[PDB]
Amino acid sequence: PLMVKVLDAVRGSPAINVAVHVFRKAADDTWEPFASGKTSESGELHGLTTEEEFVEGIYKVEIDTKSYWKALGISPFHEHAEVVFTANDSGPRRYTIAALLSPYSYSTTAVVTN
Amino acid sequence: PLMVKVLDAVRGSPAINVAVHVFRKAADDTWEPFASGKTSESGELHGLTTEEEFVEGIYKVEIDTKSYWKALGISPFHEHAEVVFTANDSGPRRYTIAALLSPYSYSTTAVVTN
Amino acid sequence: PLMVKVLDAVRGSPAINVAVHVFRKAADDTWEPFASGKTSESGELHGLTTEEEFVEGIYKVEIDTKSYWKALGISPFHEHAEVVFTANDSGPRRYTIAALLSPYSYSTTAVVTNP
Amino acid sequence: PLMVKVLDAVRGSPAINVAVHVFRKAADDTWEPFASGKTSESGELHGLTTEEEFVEGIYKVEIDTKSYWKALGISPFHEHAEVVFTANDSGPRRYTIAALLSPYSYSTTAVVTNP
Ligand SMILES: Oc1c(Br)cc(Oc2ccccc2)cc1Br
Ligand SMILES: Oc1c(Br)cc(Oc2ccccc2)cc1Br
Repeated sequence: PLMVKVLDAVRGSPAINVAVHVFRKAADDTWEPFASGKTSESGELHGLTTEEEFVEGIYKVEIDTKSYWKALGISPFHEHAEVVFTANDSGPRRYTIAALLSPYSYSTTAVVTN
Repeated sequence: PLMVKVLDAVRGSPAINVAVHVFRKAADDTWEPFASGKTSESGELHGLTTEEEFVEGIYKVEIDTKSYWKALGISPFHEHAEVVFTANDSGPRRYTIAALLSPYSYSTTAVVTN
Repeated sequence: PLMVKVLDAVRGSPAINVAVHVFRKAADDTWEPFASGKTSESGELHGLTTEEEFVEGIYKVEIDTKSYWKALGISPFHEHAEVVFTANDSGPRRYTIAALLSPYSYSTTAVVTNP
Repeated sequence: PLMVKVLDAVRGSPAINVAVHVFRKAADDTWEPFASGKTSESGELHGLTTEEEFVEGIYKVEIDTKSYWKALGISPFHEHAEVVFTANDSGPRRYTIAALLSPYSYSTTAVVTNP
């Protein structure tokens, strides 16, 4: 039900081998590790979770943008990019979290479909 | 070699049934019609052209954002969104032109891969 | 009543010395040149027009993004960024057209206020 | 030396009365509260800090986008928009953190200048 896609606005390409960590907010308000991976050659990260595991809750998707830029020899502004949202059962079932990266900027959108 | 994808930042969804017109710049500097279609349920428009037809040149992709918003009962700022670029044979072969739409704003990126 | 602001997303700075050409759609559907200038050290372009001159119409603000990236010796994707909109059709408004630039991407937004 | 500016992409206006909380990473890796305020009628938040107070560190600027969309009675996707960055590590700089907001999307950029 959850896919993360990362794009590079400098080279006009997927952002490949970018580390992505997903956390679920626990009852004590701390962020607990949920799922993680690295984006593929298409800039996409599939198979993070299952419908069964992805219960309603607040999730954080952290994208390691700083390591991405450093590997390209480019000095970036952000330590990482966060995307924090509520999964809701009465909305559509599938969530794509997309991020478009520049050294000093990023944009993020959610594409939520049934 | 060319795909157009349109997303709606208000509803967090593909932008469906959006008209898209592609033009190639002619030798006299006018824009000649090249290809067109409407985005599908996925917000994507495939099959606009073929490798054979898509020679190097300056192309314009016009996205009918105004009709999109009006159909949703929302008053938009832009008459349309243009994306104007050079197709180059010595870059990667496949071009995705993506646009993310808001009533008073849009962003566009190119994802160019081999 | 019309201001254009351009930012550089690679450098995290104003985009300085960016050429901007404004056109207005004429009675015969052609784009007539309306005003032009370059962004300053703040990435802003002021003084393009006056409240008297800036009548109702369809305007195109062409931002010469290719010349900017290339004048910096970078090879960008877009020829330019065009922002096309109806203005002043419920009476005079003030418009800021903002653009944030990357070699293969740009974002634009409008801030519209009523004086 | 720190300014936060927030714009509304749905209305084409400044995003007014947006709550912003700034944190600084402490020696024990926790986020310590640093400064907070709300955007004005121009969508700008000035006066958060001083050049003396704003030392080297890792800062998080949390923009309370959910409260903004909901205080307007809209149901948005994000809880907030967080912008996390190292500041002043080559000496004092001025930072503008800009955010452009839509119910299911936001963009952020930094403008960093050397006084
Ligand atoms: O498949 C996609 C998606 Br979804 C978004 C996209 O563009 C953006 C991603 C993040 C923020 C803004 C635009 C490009 C492609 Br190709
Ligand atoms: O003064 C500004 C700034 Br700074 C950014 C701006 O546009 C953007 C803000 C955040 C993310 C992308 C673009 C518009 C205006 Br008027």
